[PDB]
Amino acid sequence: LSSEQQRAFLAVTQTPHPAHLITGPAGTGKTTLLYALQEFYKGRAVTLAPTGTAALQARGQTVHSFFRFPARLLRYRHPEDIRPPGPHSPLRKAIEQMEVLILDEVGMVRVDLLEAMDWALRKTRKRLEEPFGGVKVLLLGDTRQLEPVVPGGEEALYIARTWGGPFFFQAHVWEEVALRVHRLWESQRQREDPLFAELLKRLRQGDPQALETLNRAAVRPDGGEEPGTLILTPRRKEADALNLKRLEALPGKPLEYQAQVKGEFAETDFPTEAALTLKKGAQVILLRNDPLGEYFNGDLGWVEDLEAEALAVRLKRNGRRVVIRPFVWEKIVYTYDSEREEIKPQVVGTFRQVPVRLAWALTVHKAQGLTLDKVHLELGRGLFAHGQLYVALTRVRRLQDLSLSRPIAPTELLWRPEVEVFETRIQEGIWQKS
DNA sequence: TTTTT
Ligand SMILES: Nc1ncnc2c1ncn2[C@@H]1O[C@H](COP(=O)(O)OP(=O)(O)O)[C@@H](O)[C@H]1O
Ligand SMILES: [Mg+2]
Repeated sequence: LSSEQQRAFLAVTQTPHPAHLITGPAGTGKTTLLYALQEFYKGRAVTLAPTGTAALQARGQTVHSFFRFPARLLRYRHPEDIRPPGPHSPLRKAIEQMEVLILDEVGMVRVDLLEAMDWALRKTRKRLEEPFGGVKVLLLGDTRQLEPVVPGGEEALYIARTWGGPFFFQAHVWEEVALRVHRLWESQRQREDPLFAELLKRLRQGDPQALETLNRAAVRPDGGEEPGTLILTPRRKEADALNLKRLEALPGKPLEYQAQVKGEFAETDFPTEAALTLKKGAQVILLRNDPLGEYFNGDLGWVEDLEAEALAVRLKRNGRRVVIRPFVWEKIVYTYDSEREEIKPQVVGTFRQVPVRLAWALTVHKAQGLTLDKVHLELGRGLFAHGQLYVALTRVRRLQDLSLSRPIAPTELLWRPEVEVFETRIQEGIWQKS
């Protein structure tokens, strides 16, 4: 509906050039424009996103769940990690007929995921000569929002010598196709609070005086119990503690879903709580996709019935009831063996638990992309990722709806240099690799 | 530290 939305819709549908990017600050309407691209490209297009919450918000699915990529480092063009589907599988028949791939929240898309989408699309359509196999890809997202996640294994050494960085614009595909950049400026999520919107405009460039304005405006440590509030917190275990304190305020019998952890599985890598106490009405979020498709990762809901090795959840999207059973997680580490310059994956331990965690309080990574009614930001040991603070402050429409526990220190205004070179070289309208 | 199955 917006002008820059309508002009970005046209610049993307009216030209047959693949590799477009529609970027802009948070709440400018990228994902809403995607809903319009979906109506334009009905049935011709698949909508993907890197995260489960962002995928549901965009009315699509995660990139891994579509291509069936393993949840590990997708080595460059490596047939052990990236594998094309079967000769007459229904996945194959979807890649072949499709012509548009809409990829939302492109900023959280790690370079190895994008480079795997390229190769996977080349091999299945057997156009190994053409980027993305001839699919017209439409990227949407923001690079000043959260960076892609890199675990401290040899994966970070593999990424740093094959791409030199984890961001999607460091993928080697951009040396074969130029990326066309369309920009949105005027904010729509915060169209009601213009000064909140422009406070957030100067915060995304890191204006320090625009931050002391924030610390005296929106600090209400008591902000965590006004009903209708969603608590954002950086670290997962911090969210566990806040979740349980709200959980003890419900008049139901609790169930303790003890996890069967095994092998060398660290506690810091725990997807959900190990003990995971849950009551008959708790607000949960689902962490794994249903092999039958009635629920997905990132699905918010509330418990209705819970039992020994299963429980039922009312999903908030469709208002329907699902029953979840314990999925099994597994930890992958990358070992340098043999004394050859090739690393190889290994599984060192499993974590069998019900794919559920409480969601009175959520991480910030699972909040990116969402429009929330009311948010309280509880800073634990602090901010550790790039764009993590900007994401937590932009989920609301009015400042009135945002709450801080402590005043932010400029200490927490992280920033990557790879992003500034990108944001500077796309001022021309194009990105082809340096 | 955080995501993805
Ligand atoms: N043209 C528009 N008119 C009215 N509201 C809009 C418009 N575009 C977006 N919005 C609203 O702004 C909110 C944020 O939009 P969203 O698509 O999330 O932007 P982004 O994906 O860039 O964060 C949504 O709740 C939506 O209703
Ligand atoms: Mg969005």
